[PDB]
Amino acid sequence: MVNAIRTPDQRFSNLDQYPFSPNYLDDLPGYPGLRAHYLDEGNSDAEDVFLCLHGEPTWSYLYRKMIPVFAESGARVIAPDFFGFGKSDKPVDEEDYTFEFHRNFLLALIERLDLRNITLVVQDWGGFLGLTLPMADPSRFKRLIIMNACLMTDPVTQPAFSAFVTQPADGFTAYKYDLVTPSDLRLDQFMKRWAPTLTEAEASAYAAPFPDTSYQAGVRKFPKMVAQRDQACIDISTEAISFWQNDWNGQTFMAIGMKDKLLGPDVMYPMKALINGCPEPLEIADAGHFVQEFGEQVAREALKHFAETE
Repeated sequence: MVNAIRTPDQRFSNLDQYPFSPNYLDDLPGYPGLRAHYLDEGNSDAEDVFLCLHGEPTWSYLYRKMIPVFAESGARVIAPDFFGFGKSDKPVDEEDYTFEFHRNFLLALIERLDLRNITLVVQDWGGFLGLTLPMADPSRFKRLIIMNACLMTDPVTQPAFSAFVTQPADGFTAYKYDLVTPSDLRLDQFMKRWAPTLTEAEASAYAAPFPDTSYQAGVRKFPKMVAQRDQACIDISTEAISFWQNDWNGQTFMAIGMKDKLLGPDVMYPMKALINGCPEPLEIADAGHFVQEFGEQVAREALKHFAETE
């Protein structure tokens, strides 16, 4: 029912280091006629399940270095693409994209696949949305691996989760400007700017999902949602703080990309205090916003920390 377009499959012909088979879902409750892509790697009947959520403006490709490490530890890996990203259908209207549009999609995915013993792996929007999921069904979640992210609550409740929007000028201000203003937005270039270590092939893999601007409605709406938080988003995110502080009783691992001008130390330490039982954060000096690009390290250390308490 919701007007959407689909990226030609040929756009993903030569993906660098992405040998993962596609899986799709078009029968989701509340999303009729919308096909959703997701990766399901590792033992299908595995007990532990890593749920890797991507942010703005990437896709499951972002976890390409972490998936193998998780799979080889004997776990199942689910890395879905949000509507408007990767190989999932992309609604053409920005107004179709809301906080609950993406959040309800995650809940639908979880129930449809009946995922349990989940180790939530989040970052950026994967965290903004992902961190509000456990409180809706606590029994399905076991662990959490958090990288540069927080909760989209109001400024009074947590000034740290709003301060980065305005300052500094070369932080989120420069980020959002690069995404919502160009007539001809080239994500391969944006990524090389915000992830200086990407190779030419890896950068193009982030542009692959979008042939032209009409495919980028979800990409233009995400940054706007961080700056303009609607009531549902504030109430939901504010209620999540209470979950992480008093109700959370699972293992947690935190990694911070120190060179991140958006969600670095300024945001992560206040986040660590809110998460009950959150241990000392692994600081990755050379890492920026897209911490997953230095993902093999994070994955190994996380499994190490978790394994020690198994």
